[PDB]
Amino acid sequence: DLVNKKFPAGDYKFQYIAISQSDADSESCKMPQTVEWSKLISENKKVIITGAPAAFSPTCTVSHIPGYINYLDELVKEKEVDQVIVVTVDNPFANQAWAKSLGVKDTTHIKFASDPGCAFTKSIGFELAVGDGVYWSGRWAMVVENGIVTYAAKETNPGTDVTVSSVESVLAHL
Amino acid sequence: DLVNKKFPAGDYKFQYIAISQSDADSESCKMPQTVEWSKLISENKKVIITGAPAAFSPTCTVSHIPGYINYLDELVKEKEVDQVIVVTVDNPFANQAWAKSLGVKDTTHIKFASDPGCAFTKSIGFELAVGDGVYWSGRWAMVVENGIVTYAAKETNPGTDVTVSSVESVLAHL
Repeated sequence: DLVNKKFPAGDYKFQYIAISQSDADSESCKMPQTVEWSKLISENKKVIITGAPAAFSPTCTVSHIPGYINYLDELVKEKEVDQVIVVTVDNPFANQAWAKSLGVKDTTHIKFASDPGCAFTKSIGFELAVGDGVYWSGRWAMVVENGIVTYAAKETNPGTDVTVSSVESVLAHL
Repeated sequence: DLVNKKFPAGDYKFQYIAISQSDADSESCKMPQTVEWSKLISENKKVIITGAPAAFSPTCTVSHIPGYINYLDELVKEKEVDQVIVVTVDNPFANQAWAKSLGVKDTTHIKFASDPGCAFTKSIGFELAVGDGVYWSGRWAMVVENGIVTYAAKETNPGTDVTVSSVESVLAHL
């Protein structure tokens, strides 16, 4: 378990695609950006990551994620949170589109990260096995302060559950 | 190469989620279904399969897929064609959703199939390498008649090009 040890950034990366009003005002059709995990973390005092099995799946779309979009405001401003990252292993175009259908207008404090082939997610033991060796993210949530993991929980039944991974539970540790 | 041999179904299976008119009169809110490639082909006299790299990505979404939906009707009523399968490595929920966004109303003759971990597309050699072990599908088309590949082609620059994989080419070879 990763609680209160260093954040194991390694050299892992992710890709999200920007979403903005101000840009919307200024036309750009977005291609994926690449962030180093190590870079994000050592550039922001306070980060929330949560993992989701599959973009557009009922559990993640109705029951898990919308929560974080709602509390985004309380998170950034009251709890001093810096970045909230949503993680799936789904392509960053499908993650951007998913982020949109959910109501996200601005990616400055919220980002929908790909973890290509679950590399990162596996390396912390928070993946979900789906068969013939294919790996999705689990449903989980993680809090990093100062470069230290202060919170990290995995759902036992991600398919259906959203509990230890829920923005509420997260807030409780904030 | 794959043309003129028997369809290399082996024992691979894909997943999809249904869309329907009769079940709007019935409001069933579906999960994925499994289909053995082999059975699909055995059950069917004429199958168009096309593979695309990334769900909701610009070439896939704009230049490529619409064609196959555009001409869904002539393929079926003037070209004897039983099924048209769109293949990605994306999740069935992200696929069904992409489908609906392209304006699909029923899965009777079109199906957005997931080939998880690129397993099937790797086995035929139509994969696209994207790094760190990760593979997306390439941009490809293929026709299979009475259990045999009459047509199989792959784009060289799938990121940009909609040619040999176009529904125009498929149509020309039917």
